[PDB]
Amino acid sequence: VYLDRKLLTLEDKELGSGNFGTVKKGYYQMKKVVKTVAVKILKPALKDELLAEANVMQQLDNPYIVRMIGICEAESWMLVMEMAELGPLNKYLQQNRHVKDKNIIELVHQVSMGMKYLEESNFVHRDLAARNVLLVTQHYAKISDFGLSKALRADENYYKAKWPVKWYAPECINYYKFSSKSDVWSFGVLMWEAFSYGQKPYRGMKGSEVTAMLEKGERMGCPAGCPREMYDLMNLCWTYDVENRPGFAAVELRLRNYYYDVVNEGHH
Ligand SMILES: COc1cc(Nc2ncc(F)c(Nc3ccc4c(n3)NC(=O)C(C)(C)O4)n2)cc(OC)c1OC
Repeated sequence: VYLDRKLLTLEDKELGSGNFGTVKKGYYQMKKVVKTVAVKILKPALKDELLAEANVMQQLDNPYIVRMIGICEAESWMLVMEMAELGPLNKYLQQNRHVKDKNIIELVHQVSMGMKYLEESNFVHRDLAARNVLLVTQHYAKISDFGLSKALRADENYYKAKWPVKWYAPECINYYKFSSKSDVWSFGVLMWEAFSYGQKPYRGMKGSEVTAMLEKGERMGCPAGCPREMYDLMNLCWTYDVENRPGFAAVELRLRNYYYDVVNEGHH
């Protein structure tokens, strides 16, 4: 998990900013090859957040989840991860409005596979949104930003807690309870975003207005050109009662089946 600072090269080209510090592009010398990396570089709390994030990613091993290369203490604390070259899913779709329907289904299904793995691993993401799905290629998506993520206790299926309200299930808002099912709810908002080509959900509404809207049984409308089968899945993800809402196993299967229908139809 601990990396050799001299084996790491940093570019001055920035990928993002925040109170934590900056994320920059770089290269790390592996056993024989050079690997392109994204490096989170810190500006006590911030450090322990970083180490907790690192410790979560250290446990995870999946094609559809950004990999950690390791960590590094030097000028600042550094978290070195594999680079997703195409950037965040929302910005991508905003900038490429001609991405096809089969292709969006393919990506969101890839996210359901990453999330199925995380459910199986008993981790809650807690920040699953299109901004946190990074593209390796136009046909290869990975889940990132595990800064809010939690390993679940062996005896509990939920974690008890500024919040991204628009992606949050009622039980999170009302009882501060975050489970894989509440991640499923975010996945539904994430789906809406992807079929809206990266538009913010609940446009023009404040967090409390959204809460009031959902409480009243109201949901976001079908995005233009979204297949009814995919909008149905969004709504199913938006099931108020945690206990009736599907888990990622069922969600991923629904998406898998439908993608193969669209893959089949294309050939016909
Ligand atoms: C090539 O263009 C881009 C590429 C990437 N690739 C990429 N791969 C793996 C990663 F771990 C990674 N991490 C990362 C990067 C930046 C960040 C954050 N994380 N976190 C943040 O809170 C904000 C969002 C503040 O800045 N980025 C991300 C882009 O934005 C996330 C982007 O657009 C600039």
